Amino acid sequence: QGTILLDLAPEDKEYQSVEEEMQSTIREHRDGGNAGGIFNRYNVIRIQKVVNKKLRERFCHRQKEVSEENHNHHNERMLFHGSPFINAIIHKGFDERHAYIGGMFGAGIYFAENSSKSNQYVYGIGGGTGCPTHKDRSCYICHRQMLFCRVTLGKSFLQFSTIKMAHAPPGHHSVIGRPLAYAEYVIYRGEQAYPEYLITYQIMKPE
Ligand SMILES: [Zn+2]
Repeated sequence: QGTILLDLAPEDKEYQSVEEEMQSTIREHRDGGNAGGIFNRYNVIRIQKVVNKKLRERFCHRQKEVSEENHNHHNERMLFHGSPFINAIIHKGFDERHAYIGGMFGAGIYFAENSSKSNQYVYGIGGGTGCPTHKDRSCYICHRQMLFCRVTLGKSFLQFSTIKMAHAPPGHHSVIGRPLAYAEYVIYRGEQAYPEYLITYQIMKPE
């Protein structure tokens, strides 16, 4: 009835692939490192595949609906996600009723093609107050977690603005904020993402 976490072995292609996506999509942030910390590399502690029958059924069911509405293309992408909700997501799935980033009049679940972007939201908006233990947004000690996710984008609506909506526009299934400094991918239904890989990691302190 629950989630099985399967550990990948570091010598497997699949683990190496996930780390490669993670390490290589790091970019400099306009922050100067304030929200996510100062680093140019991660220390990857563990990578786990999340398996949950119920999460998978909801994802696959929505994926078929999107294909039908999108000339038989679900338009799936692998994308990164960071939020303080990681533990609830791997057990309960993504839930849009948490409007982590939007607000009390905002909506949408955010993903990034750049892992360093997702890492800014691991402790909250603007990096919250940092790690629970040390209250350090730039903690090199505490193990952080993020997700590398299957995301059903369907027909994406592209925008280039400091604006954001509370649903996808007519005909569409996701919203892309284009560079902004980096791209952001927004979906408005939780069943449009599956939390494939759970990455446990530290940011590294430069020498
Ligand atoms: Zn800490």
